[PDB]
Amino acid sequence: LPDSVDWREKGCVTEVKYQGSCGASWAFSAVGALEAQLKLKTGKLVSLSAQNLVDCSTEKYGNKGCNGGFMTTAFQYIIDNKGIDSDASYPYKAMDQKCQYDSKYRAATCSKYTELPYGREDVLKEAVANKGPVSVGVDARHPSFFLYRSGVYYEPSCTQNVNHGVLVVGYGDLNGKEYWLVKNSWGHNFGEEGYIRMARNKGNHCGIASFPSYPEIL
Ligand SMILES: Cn1c(=O)n(C2CCN(CCCn3nccc(-c4ccc(Cl)c(CNC(=O)c5ccc(F)cc5)c4)c3=O)CC2)c2cc(Cl)ccc21
Repeated sequence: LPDSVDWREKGCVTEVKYQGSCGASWAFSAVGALEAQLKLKTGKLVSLSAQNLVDCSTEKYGNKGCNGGFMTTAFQYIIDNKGIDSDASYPYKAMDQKCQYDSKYRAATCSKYTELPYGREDVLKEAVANKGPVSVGVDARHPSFFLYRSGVYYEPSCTQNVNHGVLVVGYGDLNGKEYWLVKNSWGHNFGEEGYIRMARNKGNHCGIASFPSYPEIL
């Protein structure tokens, strides 16, 4: 129940990445979540390969690389593959390539994941604070989202149907307006040094709590 959290303060969050024209938000959200679990378990912060997912977690996992995917099935891949690579060994090139996974350069591992219940921002607050950063889908289809610079983001035409993957690294409030602290993979020059604060407890605003999920290492 702590009023506000920020996983950057605990050293569990990597640099803000840049997905470019390639629509791999799902991959970045997934690697982002795990990065923290890797830090909580081993004390090391290393950026995990988003490309490894784009190239290797494909048809079998209902994913289509640069044309979208799911964080849930990405975790499944990492479990099935018994590991993921470091971004340094398998870097991001913003396009669909052949699977080039090398276990020699295995950076981390995943044991299971957990899909949090639909639209429950209270449960999402619990997970974020107790378990760590949570991969979520949101409705980023509107210009206001692209244009976002600062403060608590609220779009009245935003639906609960999610198309874009992001990572909830914290929560809190600004002048009474509650927010979710979301790391976005759209470069450092998006919003607040690559982050966006989005309205919290305003009826699952933009589908933030629609499909939340987090991995775990054991
Ligand atoms: C082929 N295949 C699947 O597609 N799934 C599933 C993959 C995901 N699940 C979970 C449904 C929950 N959910 N519903 C709606 C929207 C999202 C969602 C969450 C985050 C983001 Cl970023 C997005 C956006 N993704 C896309 O727009 C997108 C995804 C894939 C793609 F190819 C193109 C676009 C959606 C979600 O997770 C259902 C079926 C399978 C499951 C099994 Cl056991 C076996 C084969 C499967």
